[PDB]
Formats: sequence, structure tokens, C-alpha cells
Amino acid sequence: VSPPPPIADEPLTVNTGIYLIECYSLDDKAETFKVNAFLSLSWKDRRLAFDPVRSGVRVKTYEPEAIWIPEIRFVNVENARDADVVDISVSPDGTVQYLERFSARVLSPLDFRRYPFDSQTLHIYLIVRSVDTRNIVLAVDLEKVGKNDDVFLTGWDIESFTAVVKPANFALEDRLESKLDYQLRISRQYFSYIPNIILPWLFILFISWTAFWSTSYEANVTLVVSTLIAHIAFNILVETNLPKTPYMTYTGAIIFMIYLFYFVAVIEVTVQHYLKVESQPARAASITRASRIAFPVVFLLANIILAFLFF
Amino acid sequence: VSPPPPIADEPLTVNTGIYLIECYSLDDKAETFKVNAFLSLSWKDRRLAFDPVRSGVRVKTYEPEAIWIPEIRFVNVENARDADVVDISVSPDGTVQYLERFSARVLSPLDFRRYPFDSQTLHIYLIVRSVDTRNIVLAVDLEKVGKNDDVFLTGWDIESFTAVVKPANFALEDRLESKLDYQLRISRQYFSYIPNIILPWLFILFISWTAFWSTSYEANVTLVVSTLIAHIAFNILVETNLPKTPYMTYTGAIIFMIYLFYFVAVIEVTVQHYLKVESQPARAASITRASRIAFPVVFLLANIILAFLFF
Amino acid sequence: VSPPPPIADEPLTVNTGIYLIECYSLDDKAETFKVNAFLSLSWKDRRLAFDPVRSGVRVKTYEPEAIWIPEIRFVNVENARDADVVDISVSPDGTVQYLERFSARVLSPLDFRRYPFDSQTLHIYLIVRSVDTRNIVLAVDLEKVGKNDDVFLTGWDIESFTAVVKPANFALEDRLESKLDYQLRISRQYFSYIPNIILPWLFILFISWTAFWSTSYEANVTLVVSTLIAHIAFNILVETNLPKTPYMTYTGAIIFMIYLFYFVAVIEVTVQHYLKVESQPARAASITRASRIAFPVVFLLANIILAFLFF
Amino acid sequence: VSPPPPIADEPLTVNTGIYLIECYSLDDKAETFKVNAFLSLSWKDRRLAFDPVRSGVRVKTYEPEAIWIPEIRFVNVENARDADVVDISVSPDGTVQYLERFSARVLSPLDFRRYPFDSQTLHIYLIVRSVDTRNIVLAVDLEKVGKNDDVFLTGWDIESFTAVVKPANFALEDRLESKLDYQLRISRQYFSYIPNIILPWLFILFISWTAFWSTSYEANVTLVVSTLIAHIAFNILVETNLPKTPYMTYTGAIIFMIYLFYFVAVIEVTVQHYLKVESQPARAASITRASRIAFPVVFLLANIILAFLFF
Amino acid sequence: VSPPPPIADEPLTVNTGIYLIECYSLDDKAETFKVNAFLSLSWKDRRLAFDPVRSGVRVKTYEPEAIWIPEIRFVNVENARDADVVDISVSPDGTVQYLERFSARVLSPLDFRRYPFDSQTLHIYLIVRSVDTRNIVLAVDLEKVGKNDDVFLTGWDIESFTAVVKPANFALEDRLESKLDYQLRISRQYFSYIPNIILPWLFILFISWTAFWSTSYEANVTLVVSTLIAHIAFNILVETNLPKTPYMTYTGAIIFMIYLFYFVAVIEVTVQHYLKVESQPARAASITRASRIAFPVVFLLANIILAFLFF
Ligand SMILES: CCCCCCCC(=O)OC[C@H](COP(=O)(O)OCC[N+](C)(C)C)OC(=O)CCCCCCC
Ligand SMILES: CCCCCCCC(=O)OC[C@H](COP(=O)(O)OCC[N+](C)(C)C)OC(=O)CCCCCCC
Ligand SMILES: CCCCCCCC(=O)OC[C@H](COP(=O)(O)OCC[N+](C)(C)C)OC(=O)CCCCCCC
Ligand SMILES: CCCCCCCC(=O)OC[C@H](COP(=O)(O)OCC[N+](C)(C)C)OC(=O)CCCCCCC
Ligand SMILES: CCCCCCCC(=O)OC[C@H](COP(=O)(O)OCC[N+](C)(C)C)OC(=O)CCCCCCC
Ligand SMILES: CCCCCCCCCCCC
Ligand SMILES: CCCCCCCCCCCC
Ligand SMILES: CCCCCCCCCCCC
Ligand SMILES: CCCCCCCCCCCC
Ligand SMILES: CCCCCCCCCCCC
Ligand SMILES: CCCCCCCCCCCC
Ligand SMILES: CCCCCCCCCCCC
Ligand SMILES: CCCCCCCCCCCC
Ligand SMILES: CCCCCCCCCCCC
Ligand SMILES: CCCCCCCCCCCC
Ligand SMILES: CCCCCCCCCCCC
Ligand SMILES: [Cl-]
Ligand SMILES: [Cl-]
Ligand SMILES: [Cl-]
Ligand SMILES: [Cl-]
Ligand SMILES: [Cl-]
Ligand SMILES: [Cl-]
Ligand SMILES: [Cl-]
Ligand code: NA
Ligand code: NA
Ligand code: NA
Ligand code: NA
Ligand code: NA
Ligand code: NA
Repeated sequence: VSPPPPIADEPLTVNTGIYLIECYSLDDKAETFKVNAFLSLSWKDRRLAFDPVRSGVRVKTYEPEAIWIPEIRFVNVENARDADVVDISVSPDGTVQYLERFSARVLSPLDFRRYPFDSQTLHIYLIVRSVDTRNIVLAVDLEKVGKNDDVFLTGWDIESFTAVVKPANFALEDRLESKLDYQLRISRQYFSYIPNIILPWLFILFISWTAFWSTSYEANVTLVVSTLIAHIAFNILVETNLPKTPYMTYTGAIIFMIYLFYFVAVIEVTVQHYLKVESQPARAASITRASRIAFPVVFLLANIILAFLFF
Repeated sequence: VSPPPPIADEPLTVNTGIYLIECYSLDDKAETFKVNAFLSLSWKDRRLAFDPVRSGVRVKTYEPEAIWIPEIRFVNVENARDADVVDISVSPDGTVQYLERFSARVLSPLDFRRYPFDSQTLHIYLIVRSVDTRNIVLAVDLEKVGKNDDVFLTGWDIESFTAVVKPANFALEDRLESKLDYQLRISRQYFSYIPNIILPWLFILFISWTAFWSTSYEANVTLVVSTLIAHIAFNILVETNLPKTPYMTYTGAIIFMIYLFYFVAVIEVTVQHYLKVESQPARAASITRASRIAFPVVFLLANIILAFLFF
Repeated sequence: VSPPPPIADEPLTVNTGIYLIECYSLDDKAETFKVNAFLSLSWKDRRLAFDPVRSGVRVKTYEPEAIWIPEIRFVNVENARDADVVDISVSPDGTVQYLERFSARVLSPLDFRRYPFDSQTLHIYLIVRSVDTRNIVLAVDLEKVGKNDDVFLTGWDIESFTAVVKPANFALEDRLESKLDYQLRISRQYFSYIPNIILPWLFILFISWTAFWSTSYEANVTLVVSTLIAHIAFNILVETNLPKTPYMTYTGAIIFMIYLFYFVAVIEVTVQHYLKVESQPARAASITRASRIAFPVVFLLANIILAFLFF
Repeated sequence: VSPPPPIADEPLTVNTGIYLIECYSLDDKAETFKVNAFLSLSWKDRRLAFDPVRSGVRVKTYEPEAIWIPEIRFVNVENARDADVVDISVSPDGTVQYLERFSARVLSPLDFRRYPFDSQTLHIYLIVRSVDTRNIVLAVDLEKVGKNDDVFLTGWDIESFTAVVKPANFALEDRLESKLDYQLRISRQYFSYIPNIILPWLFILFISWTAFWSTSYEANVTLVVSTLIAHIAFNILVETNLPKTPYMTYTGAIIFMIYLFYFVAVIEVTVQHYLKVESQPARAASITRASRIAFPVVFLLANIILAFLFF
Repeated sequence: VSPPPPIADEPLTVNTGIYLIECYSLDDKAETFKVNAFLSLSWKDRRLAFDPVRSGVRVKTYEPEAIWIPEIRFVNVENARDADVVDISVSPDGTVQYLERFSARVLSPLDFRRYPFDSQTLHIYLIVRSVDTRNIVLAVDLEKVGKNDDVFLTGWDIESFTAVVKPANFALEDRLESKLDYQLRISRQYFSYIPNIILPWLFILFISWTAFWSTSYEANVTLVVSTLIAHIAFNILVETNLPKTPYMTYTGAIIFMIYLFYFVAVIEVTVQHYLKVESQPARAASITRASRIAFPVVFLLANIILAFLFF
């Protein structure tokens, strides 16, 4: 078994297609996702051509070892895919129709800049290395590219599964390589984040701001310092589901900003008490009254600036 | 080895059966469950027929490679099942009786809307792709569908294991596909949730309401703020065992509602103190006395509304 | 290769034996344990009989594929065992002596009712399905059932490894099945639980009871509320190592009872303060003095009732 | 392929040798370690002897299937080792020189009594079961026992890798078994424990003792109760990296002792307050002044007693 | 199949090359990284020489089993690599051009002394053991050493992937071994650490220093003790992502130093209160005023000393 020889000196076109059966385990920290799909391959092998009238059979079924099959691999995989050959069909002209069902863990990077209001473009890169006798080029058979309706990815909305029809043909270690880009467009379901993380986080922050309606330093210390512990808990809970990014994220910016607001609240609480002890509560009262308006206003304006910069 | 030819142009019926031996590892967050079961297959292959008289044997045993066996796969699996062929028996008329024992991780989504008082319908989808020569259709042999009495799923009550007898026959990549729906009905054992989560959660909430029988702002701050830390702990403990849902859950609604009640309690504690400092405790006392009745009543009524909406 | 034919119409007896080499990874939450052992099988195959005088050999060694070997499987396993055939020996009468070394993850449920003073009976179920030509029945060769001296299961004391000699012979999917019960008796090492969990838990509970020797509401609130946070930490630490049970456990009952005692302590602390503020400390003093005796007495009596109900 | 027959009656000596290439993943909780090493085997097979003159080759290379190779297994492994045969060489006299490269997870118990100032003796048990025709005995070829210089075990110092030259020959299921003990001596690197765990733990304990220089019950309660929460955190952090032992550990005793010191400190704080409320601060002052000396002295003496009992 | 014989007593040179396709999962605690790459091998085997005129092909393709292939292994791997042979090409002279695509978990130690501002030199060691008949030596084909542009390692910047061209030829167990060092230079992306860990950690430390502007012992105790709980949380969060090192790390030194600063702050808070109770606030005021300047100055100077010692 060797590659089919060229009629003239044209490269061998292998038509490809991926049909998603299952999409699961999207690990944000690891930037990986598991996929279970059909991989369809089609090429012309004139050595396998037959007469349909004399053979009496329209199609001829073959075992993988019986014929030449192109070595198609995935670029962005952890380990080589687990494949099960479903069917091999040969038409009278020698056109081969290969079909396998595979499962693979795909390495595809994510952009956390807009998290949890982010959309991602997941990639599946198909590749073929050219042999010495002839060069192999990949193609997209749009009729064999898709996903089943039941394909669900927990916490995500699946937009589209398409392929960039033009392959990236490049030289690697003195041989030609034909690469195809299969793109899975997904957008994060941000609903849950509001009553589970966003609203409870704002509530604990508003609790610290009740210290602006109190002169009791011991109670104010308790209010601001204790809610800071809850803020630290929410910060840790959020950052454990996210990887360390070399760029600032929308959530990252907000979290950092809340740390500043807590620090400024501690300063206010310290200043108010110092002036009270220094027998000048009229100065303390004016600062505290200003803080009641300043803190929510500056917080609301800063969040508008952040939302604008990130979206 | 190729599929058995048709007598007349009828499709090939493959009778199926699944008998559950072991049911384990129901991962709520991952929405997966592990299953160890018997898979029985039966089809007529006239090429394998024999005369029981001249053969001297009523049945003929074959090795998988010796005969044609239909390529049956599972739709909603992570990876292809781990199968061990138990027995292959051929009757004189050519009826084949296949039996294998498999283990597989099944991807089946869960509805957490009523958690932890929820019931689930787990699915196992059997499938067969039609070949060139003839079309393969699946069937349910009710006599070979079941589960053993010992089959236990930790934290769940197993109701029934049945199959939808009518297959979903559809075209996929220019070939016919026959799909069967095996349904495992289960209901969650909610007992443990009451003394472990529900009752302790209500106790910490009632402790915060003792601030309505105190005028001591420092003590009230301590009571409401510290019990909030415990509520955050319980919130985190519960949400780690649940996936992020694009819908509101019964538990989710309650958790969120408790965050509102804590926020309103902080407001009351802030108001009571402000009026006390403003030398008007008669106003503070009337608000605090009203809160003693209002807080449990509104909490009890809101929970009735939530139980009604979710159930 | 087919099963040995019967002399007269008796079933085929396969003598079994399991000898434990390694016992490890007892997962309480998962209710599973890993086992590495020898599996010995013995049956009579008269087709393999030979004369020892003319053959000059007392024993004949065979490869697995050369002869018929019964398909023995485990019922309560996650996946099919990882076996390595050690030896196959045939005696002159045709008695086959099979030996393999296997490793398997066993699914065996645990009774947490008396945890951590619980004992468990772990099970390993051996099974054989009867073939069409003849029926296969399992037996226990007591001389080939055991465990090595070094077999250690971390945090457990291994009592005995025995087998119920009488097999459970039953019909399943119109064929006979012979099941054997191998029982591994173990008891939990409860030593560590006393200085690590029990005594520190009682200490934090006793710290809350020091509030019955104080009139300072702010200090009492701090004492009872802060130790409740520690009580929650211990509750979470314990329940993470245990699965969700549909029955009440000994530890579960105690944990729940401590939550009641904390709630009653908050009520006492609230009542004592209210009466003091209401300018009647004589009533508060009598309640507080009674609580000093009542709380440890009721706690000690309730624990006696719980220990009696559970043991 | 069968074992080499004896010249006289003597057993077959298989010379063994393990050369460690990689040592990693020492799991304390699981009491396991991963090893990647060379396994060398040598035995005389006279059936393979050749004349170096007639053959023209001083050595003969064989494939595993071509010749008889003894079935050598590891006793204390989770699953059977993953082996790759490197070389098989036969000398003219028939001496076979086998070499394989393996990887295996080894089950070896640890003694936590002196943790984190503990040393361990890890074990690798080589074994061979005697066949029907002749008995196989293991031996140690000291020239082929070693480890490479780069072999590093994270958080441990590797002392020596030696083997007990005399095998443990015993009967198991009526056949002889020859066992060899390969010992890997390691000692824990306790450096990190001092500035990371020990010193910070003493600091939080000393902070609780500052309550002996204060008469403020509310501040004292805060000091002793809050540092207890930190002590609980450190207790949990330490015990999660350790398995549940049926014996007391050095660390375990200290941890338990600190819980006693916290309880006694709460008693002192309770007593001091009661006497001051009872209008007798002279009694309270004498107890508090004594506690300032008593607490560090009794703590220092008790630790000397513990270090003496454990080392 | 045996090694190619020498023309003139020279060793067999195997030209090697590694081309990285995917780099992922750099586990700091485990000191391992996963790699998916191309492994190219080239050696002369004159026994495979052919005349393209007689064979009708300029290059011959072979299956791995058909010809002799050198046994190349990796030194610092957990388990043997998962390899898929891509192509084997033989030119008329008998020069073999082998290509495989492998995936492997590599054991490479890291130096955490400068963490999180550290750079690492990851290693991949290629090795070949010499056979009886002739000695095998490794070489680096620089044209076949590289990495693709998309190769991304989460949280790291990939500097270079080069190989030490001169192999380390040494004797091991009576046979020659040729080792090659493939070096992957990486540097940690320290950006995220500043707003996520560094700045929030400094904020909680500055909050404790507000106790130097207060005379309220109860408030000061709350400020210093509560922020210590947050400092413990940050310490635990950081040390869980790092292994236990026998050397002091830059982060380790800082963490330890913060524990000292908290202890000294508790001493100051204790001293200030004692003098105030001893009716000498003039002494307490002078210490507290000095602490306001001393604490940030000594902290800033000590950090300069630490940064200097570590960088
Ligand atoms: C403390 C901060 C609170 C969070 C505030 C909400 C943040 C926000 O502005 O989210 C916007 C987001 C919609 O994202 P998209 O519209 O999908 O982003 C693409 C936008 N373009 C192409 C124009 C650049 O999602 C929404 O539509 C917002 C709905 C959630 C409202 C939450 C209220 C608390
Ligand atoms: C943490 C805050 C919890 C406070 C509320 C406590 C009561 C509680 O939650 O549980 C009620 C729940 C039963 O309600 P559901 O059966 O789940 O209602 C279904 C709605 N339909 C069927 C009409 C579509 O479950 C039960 O089994 C009720 C018994 C609970 C007993 C404990 C005291 C609540
Ligand atoms: C706050 C609660 C503290 C716990 C109190 C101890 C609980 C207790 O009584 O445990 C009993 C247990 C022995 O169990 P077993 O004897 O193994 O159970 C079999 C019992 N029968 C007779 C029915 C067949 O174990 C013992 O022997 C008890 C040893 C532990 C003592 C701990 C003291 C703090
Ligand atoms: C609160 C408890 C504080 C900890 C006190 C230190 C514990 C201690 O004494 O450790 C001793 C240990 C050395 O152990 P080894 O010498 O390795 O054990 C063998 C001992 N023989 C053979 C003689 C019986 O290690 C040492 O050499 C001591 C180094 C640690 C110093 C810690 C200072 C805080
Ligand atoms: C409480 C402690 C605060 C942390 C202080 C910052 C630590 C620091 O100085 O980090 C230096 C680091 C750059 O290191 P490198 O230049 O990459 O290391 C090589 C240096 N030589 C070869 C000269 C020895 O990284 C930087 O360039 C520093 C950027 C981070 C600034 C953080 C401000 C909060
Ligand atoms: C408390 C924060 C409320 C702010 C809500 C902003 C929602 C923006 C939606 C923009 C859709 C394009
Ligand atoms: C005061 C800081 C407490 C931080 C607690 C974080 C809890 C994280 C749990 C994450 C489980 C997935
Ligand atoms: C306010 C601090 C809340 C911390 C809660 C931590 C809960 C972690 C649960 C982990 C279970 C796996
Ligand atoms: C159909 C069964 C409904 C049972 C409802 C029980 C509700 C109990 C609420 C108690 C709240 C503390
Ligand atoms: C502090 C609680 C002490 C209770 C000890 C009970 C021990 C029961 C032993 C029963 C053995 C049969
Ligand atoms: C008073 C604050 C208590 C915070 C305890 C947090 C515990 C976090 C556990 C996280 C386990 C991963
Ligand atoms: C209210 C604070 C509760 C803290 C819970 C700590 C749980 C730690 C679990 C650690 C599991 C390894
Ligand atoms: C703060 C505790 C310091 C105790 C140090 C003990 C060091 C013992 C060294 C023993 C070497 C054999
Ligand atoms: C009361 C505070 C308990 C804190 C327990 C913290 C547990 C941390 C475990 C982290 C494992 C990675
Ligand atoms: C608050 C700490 C600020 C210190 C920043 C130091 C940055 C040093 C940069 C050195 C680059 C070589
Ligand atoms: C009282 C201090 C509690 C500190 C707990 C820190 C928990 C960190 C958990 C991080 C899990 C990735
Ligand atoms: Cl692949
Ligand atoms: Cl499948
Ligand atoms: Cl099995
Ligand atoms: Cl082994
Ligand atoms: Cl013996
Ligand atoms: Cl023997
Ligand atoms: Cl390798
Ligand atoms: Na092929
Ligand atoms: Na077949
Ligand atoms: Na067989
Ligand atoms: Na307080
Ligand atoms: Na062999
Ligand atoms: Na080869």
C-alpha cells in the first residue's frame, strides 16, 4: 500500500469534514475542551476503480489495511485521537469515502478579557503531511461539516461550527503540510453570575458603606474589616475558575477596584475616628457625609469607565 | 464478512437489549454517570443457517471475527465503550444471539430547577448506521431489557429502566441511522439535606434575627455580619456540587433570597442605631418591634411563593 | 475450542479461589476499594487427559488460546479486571489448574450508621454464565482462598477474607448464572478521631459555654458566634470525607445536636441580655446559673441516648 | 518454550538488578511512590549454548518470544509495571542477559511518628513463582543495582538504594515463591516547615498569650478565640497532607497540646473576668501574672518531653 | 532484524531532531510539563540500498517491523512516550529518514528561588543504549530542531528551544549510552501577580498599620488580628501552587517577613495598651508615633534587602 499516483502532476486533494456528536468538559483554567465527532475523508484512488456494469455492485467496501488511507492528524490535541473506523466505501471511478468516529481533548486558548460576558472561537486544526511520491492537500466538504442539535456545552451557547475552506499550506522539515481550521463559536451564559456572584458581592460592599452612617469606630472597624474577609473569599472563588492571564480581565479590574474602595473606606474610618478623638467632630461629620455620596457615585462612574474600556 | 443480503428488500432488524449490572458515579457538575451492563443483539443471517439433523447440534457458537456483526455504538458517551464479548449463538434458521458486557461513561443532562427535590430521566442512546448494500434498523426486545435488584446509585432512588420501542430513524451524512432511547428514571434522596444543610442554615439565619431584641449596635453588627460569613460558607459549599445553570434553581432562589434578608437586616440595624444616636429611640423601638414579626413572616410567605413557583 | 462435554448430564464445576496480594484506596465517598490478587480456577476437561507412564511427564503446560478456559467475570467492578495469566497446568486425568494475577476497582457499599466506630463487610462477587452445550457452576477451593500477611488497608484493621462456599445459582436472560460471594471483613481504626476531631470539637463547644459565666452581651455574642464558625469548619471537614446517606449516621446526629445546642446558647445569651436591659438581672442570673449545669448535663445525657440508639 | 532443564536437581537462579532512572510522586496520604528504572535479569539456559568458533559470533541477540524468559513480577505495585524490553543477549555458555525499562506505582507504607523530621525505608519487592518442571530462586547482582546521580525525589534526600541479597523463599498455593527486598532509604527535608508552618504557628500562639497583659475581657475573648480559628486552619492544612494513623505522631501530639493550651487560656480569661466582676481584682491579677510565666514555661517543658519521647 | 554492520569500526550515528507542536500543563508542584512533538531520526543502513531503476521508485517506504530502527528513549519521562510513526523513507544509499509524532509528560525540576519573577530551563533528554555488535551515538540535526509559532505555554513566555549538539557519552551497566540535552527556555509572566496577589496583600497589611493612629485596644486587636486571618488565607493560597523547597524562595522570605511584622504590631498594640492602663499615655504616644514611621520604613528597607539578595 502506497499513495495513488498522479494522472498529471497535480497534488492529492483529501476532502474533509467534522460532524460534532458530543461537546463537553470545557476547562477554562486548562483552556481545553473534549469533543466526540465523525471525521469524514474522501480522495480519488484510480487503482481502486472498477466497472459498475461488469462487477454488478455499485459500491465496494474495504478494510483499513486493504487500501491506502491518508495519515490525517489533529494539531491542537493533548494526545492522538481515539478513532473507530465506521465505513470505507469505494465508488466505480475510484473515489474513496472514509468515515471514523473519534474522541479527543482539544487545546484551544481562550480570551478572558470580557469574562463572564465573553465569547470564544474554539479551534480544531486538521493536518496532513505530504509524502515523497506526491503532495497531499486538504479540502472542506461543506456538506459533511456540522453538529447535531442535542450538542450541548454546559454553561455555553453554541453559535456555529464552520471551517475555513482555504487550507494553510506550508513547508515543515523539508516536506509540505496542509492545515485546515475548524472553528466552533461559543458564547458564555452569564445569567447565573448575577444572583450567585455579582448581586451578593455588591451586598457585602454596601454593608461596608453603612459605616458612613456610624460614629462608632469599633463597629465601623468590624463592618469594613469583616466584609473585606467576604470580599477575599469571593475574589479567591472567582480566580480559582480562571487561569493566570498576562492581560487585565474585566472581572480582574472590578475585583482590584473593590480592594481600592475597601482601602479608602478604612482610611475614611481611621480619619473620622482620629478627628473625633482630637475633639473636632464637625470635620469628621463633613467627611463622613461626603463619603455617603462620594463612595457610591465614584463606584458607579468607575464601573461605567471599566465597562466602556472592556466592551 | 459483509451484511446478510435481503430475501425481499426489507431492512435488517437488530433486536437490542440493555441489562444494567452496575450504576455508579453520577457527577452532577459534569452531568455524567458510569454504567456497567449487558448488551444483547439479535439478527437473522440466512448465510449461517444449518440443518439440525445432519449437523447433530441444535446451536452453533462463533468467534466475533468469524461472522458479520452489526456496528452498534452509543451516541451520548465520552469515549467508545469497553466491551467484552460474552457469547455468540446461532440457531438452525440463522438467528444470531450476541451478548457483550460493557462499561461506559454516559453524558446525560440534568434539570436542577427542583434540586435537591429533583427527579431525572437519564438516557442511553443506542445507534446503528446503515451500510451500502442494505439498511439496518434497531428494535427493542423487552424480554432482554432490565436491571439487577442490587443496582444502587448513591444518593438516588432508581425508579425504572425502560426503552422507547419505536426507533428514531434519520439521515446523517447521506446514510440512514436508527437510534434507540433507553431511559433510566431516578429521583434524588433529599433526606440528608434537611439535618445537614437546611436546618443548620435556618439556625444561623435565626441567630441574625436575635439582633431585633438588642439595642447594642456593636453586638448587632457582630451578630448579622458574622452569620453572613457562615451563610457565604454554606452558599459556596452548595454551589460547588452544582453546575452553572442558565435558569434559576429552587436552591439558587432561596440562597439569593437569604442574601436579600441579610442586606435588609443590616439596613434595620443601621437605622435603629442612627435614630438612637439622633436621640429618638421611640422611632427605633417601633421599627425593631415590627422587624421581630415582619422578618420571619415575610421569610415564611416568600418561601411558600418560591415552593409554589418551583413546584 | 469449546466447553468439555459431560460424562453424564452433570454441570461443569469450576473451583475458584482469590488470594489477596494488595488492598488499597478505600474511598468512603465513592464506596470503592482497589484490590490486587491471585485468581485460581480449576475444572476437569477429559479431552486433555493423558497417560503419565508413556508421556514421561506428570504435568502438561498450556497457553490460554490452546485450550478452553471458562469466562469468569466480577459483578461489582467499575471496569473489567486487568489480568496476567501466571500458569496453566494439566494433570493426567484432565484437571486444569489455571492461575492469573489481577487488579480491579471494586464497588462495595458501606454502612456509615456507626462511623467512625464502624465495621464493614466488603464484597467481591465472582460469576460465570452457562453456555448452550452445558451449564457451568462455581465452587470455593478453601485451600486457594487467603491474603498475604503484609496486606494493609490504611486506616482499617483487616479481620478476615472468607468466601460463602454455596454459590447463588440464578437464571438471567434465559441462561444460568453461578455467583460466588467473597467477603473481606474490616473495622475502622477510630484512634486518630479522638485527639484530631472529637477532643478539639468538645473544646470549642466548652469555650461557647464560658458565656454562662459572663454578663457581657458583646463578649457572649463573640464567644458563641465565633465558636459556631469553628463548628461549621469541623462539620464541613467531616462531611467531605462522607457520602450523602439516606439514613442518619452516629456522627451526623451529634453534628446536628451541636447545632441545636449553639442555637439554644444564642437564645440564652439573648434572654440574659434582654432581662438585664429590662432592669431585672435577678431573673437573668437565675437562668444563667441554671444554664451552667443544664447545658453540660443535657449534652452528656443526649450523647448517652445517641450512643445507646446507635450501638 | 519451556524452562531450562536442570543438570542435576539444583533450582534455577535468576540474578536480578534494579537501576533507578527516575523517582517521583511520593504521595504521603496514599503511601505510594512512582519509579522509572532498568530491570536486569540473568540466568543460564544450556539449550541456547553455542560454539563461538563455528558461529563466528561471540554473542547472540534474541526477541522475547524466541526464548524462555522467567515471569518476574512486583509484589507491592498498584497494577502490573509498564515494561519495554531493551536487550536480550546470550553468551556461548548459554548465559542470558535480559534488560527492560519499566515504570510502576509502588505501594510502600510510611512511619509518620517523627513527621516532618522522619526518614523512610521504601520497598520494591521482586518475586518469581516456581514452575512444574523446576524451582526458580532469585539472586542479587550487586554490580547491576544502583541509581543515577540526577535521581531526585521532591522534598526528600535520597540516602541509598540497596537490596537484601538473601531472598525470602516461601510456599504459596503449593508452589515455591522467591521474594527479593529492594530498599530505597530516604529522609525528609524539614527546612521549609520551620518558616512556613512552625514559626507562624508559634506567632499566632504568642498573640493569644498577650491576653495575659490585658484586663479587657472583650479584647481577651477576641485575642484567644480569633487566634484559635487560625490554629484550626493550620491544623486542617497539616492533617490534609497526612493519612489517618492508628498511632500518635510527633506533629499530632503538638497540635493536640496547642488545643489544650487554648482551652486553659479561655479558662484563665473566664476566671480573670469573673473575679473582676465579683469586685476582687487582686485575685485575678495574681492568676494573670502567674499565667504570663506559667504558660510559656509549661509549653516549653511539655515540648521538651514530647521531643524526648518521639526522638 | 539486527543493527547495520560497520564499514570500518566507526560507531553508528543517529541524527535526531525534536519539533514542538504543543506545550501544555506545566505543573509547578509536580515539576512536570506535557509536550506533543515530532521526533525525527536518521541513520545509514547500507543493507537497505536499492537501484531506483530496478525498483522503479527513487525513495522506498517501510513499516517499522520491516526494518531495524534504533531504540531511542527519553530519560526524564514519567512513562514511555505515546508515539505514532508518521513516515519511514529510505534513499538508494540506504539512508533512513524516520519520523514519529509523540506525546509525553516530562519530569524537569524548577528553581523557585526567584518565583514569581523566575525563568526556567526545561529539559528533554534523548538517549540510546549501544548494542553488542556495534556502538550507537546520537547527533543533533539543527535543521530538524524547532517549535511552531502557535506553541503557547499558559502563564509563561517561551524564549528558545535548542539542543546541546555534543552528546554525553557514558558507560551504564556494561554498555555505552549516548545522551542528548534538548533545552526549552521559558520565563514566567508575573503581570497577574501584581493586582491579584501583591497589591491586595499590601492593602490588608496597610489596614493593620491604621492601628498606629488609634488608642482603642479593642479596635486595634480587631484590626491586627482580623487582617492576620486574611494574611494566613493569602499565605495558604500561594504555598498550595508551590512545592516544598529545601531552599528559601523570594516569596517565602516576604511571607515569613509579613508574619514578623504582624507579631511586632501585636507587641506594639499590647505595649501601647499596658502603658495607657498604667496611667502613662505619654510613653505609649511616643512609641505609637514612632511606629507610624518605623513600620513602613523598616518594611520598605527590608524588601530592598530581600530583592537585592534574591535578584
Ligand atoms: C459590578 C459590575 C456589574 C456588571 C455590569 C454588566 C457588565 C456589562 O456591561 O456587560 C455587558 C454584556 C453584553 O456583552 P456583549 O453585547 O455580548 O459584548 C459585545 C459588545 N460590542 C460588540 C459592542 C463590543 O452583558 C449584558 O448585557 C449585561 C447584563 C448583566 C447585568 C448585570 C447587572 C448587575
Ligand atoms: C435553607 C432555607 C430553606 C428554608 C425552607 C425549608 C423548607 C424547604 O425548603 O423545603 C420544601 C421542599 C418541598 O417542596 P417541593 O416538593 O420541592 O415543591 C415542589 C413544587 N411543585 C411540585 C408544586 C412543581 O422540601 C421538603 O422536603 C420540605 C421539608 C423541609 C423540612 C425542613 C424545614 C424546612
Ligand atoms: C461527643 C461524642 C464522643 C464520642 C463518644 C464515643 C462513642 C462510643 O460510645 O463508641 C463506641 C465504640 C465501640 O463500638 P463497637 O464495639 O465496635 O460496635 C459494636 C457494638 N455492639 C455491641 C452493638 C455489637 O467505640 C469505643 O469503644 C469508644 C472509644 C472512643 C472514646 C472517645 C471519647 C471522647
Ligand atoms: C513547637 C515545636 C517546635 C519544633 C521543635 C523541633 C523538633 C525537633 O526536636 O526536631 C529534631 C530533628 C532531628 O531529627 P533526626 O536527628 O533526623 O531524628 C533521629 C534522632 N535519633 C536517631 C537520635 C533518635 O530536627 C532538628 O534538627 C530540629 C530542627 C527544627 C528546629 C525548629 C525551630 C523552631
Ligand atoms: C512586597 C514585594 C513587592 C514586589 C516587588 C517587586 C519584585 C522585584 O523587584 O522583581 C523584579 C522582577 C524582574 O526580574 P528579572 O529582570 O526578570 O530577573 C533577572 C535579574 N538579574 C539578571 C539582573 C539578576 O520584576 C519586575 O520587573 C518588578 C515588577 C513588579 C512590580 C510590583 C509592584 C507592586
Ligand atoms: C448594579 C449594576 C447594574 C448595571 C446594569 C448594566 C446593564 C448593561 C446592559 C448593556 C446591554 C448592551
Ligand atoms: C478569608 C478567605 C477565605 C477564602 C475561602 C475560599 C473558598 C474557596 C472554595 C473553592 C472550592 C471550589
Ligand atoms: C467566608 C468564607 C467562606 C469559605 C467557605 C469555604 C467552603 C469550601 C467548601 C469545599 C468543599 C469541597
Ligand atoms: C408534598 C409534600 C410537601 C411537604 C412540604 C413541607 C414544607 C415544610 C416547610 C418547613 C420550613 C421550615
Ligand atoms: C467525652 C466523652 C467520653 C465518652 C466515652 C465513651 C466510651 C464508650 C466505650 C464503650 C466501649 C464498649
Ligand atoms: C472566619 C473566616 C473563615 C474562612 C475559612 C475559609 C476556609 C476555606 C476552605 C477552602 C478549601 C479549599
Ligand atoms: C465558616 C467557615 C467554614 C470553613 C470551612 C473549611 C472547610 C475546609 C475543607 C478542606 C477540605 C480539604
Ligand atoms: C522555638 C523552638 C526552638 C527549639 C529548637 C530545637 C532544635 C533541636 C535540634 C536537635 C538536633 C539534633
Ligand atoms: C476555621 C478556618 C478553617 C480553615 C481551613 C482551611 C483549609 C485549606 C485547605 C486547602 C487545600 C488546598
Ligand atoms: C509597592 C512596591 C513597589 C516596588 C516596585 C519595584 C519594581 C522594580 C522593577 C525592577 C526592574 C528591573
Ligand atoms: C482562617 C484562614 C483560612 C484560610 C483558607 C485559605 C483557603 C485557600 C483555598 C484555595 C483553594 C485553591
Ligand atoms: Cl490525532
Ligand atoms: Cl460506543
Ligand atoms: Cl471482571
Ligand atoms: Cl509487575
Ligand atoms: Cl512455607
Ligand atoms: Cl514448588
Ligand atoms: Cl521514552
Ligand atoms: Na492503509
Ligand atoms: Na464482523
Ligand atoms: Na481459551
Ligand atoms: Na468584636
Ligand atoms: Na518467553
Ligand atoms: Na525494528
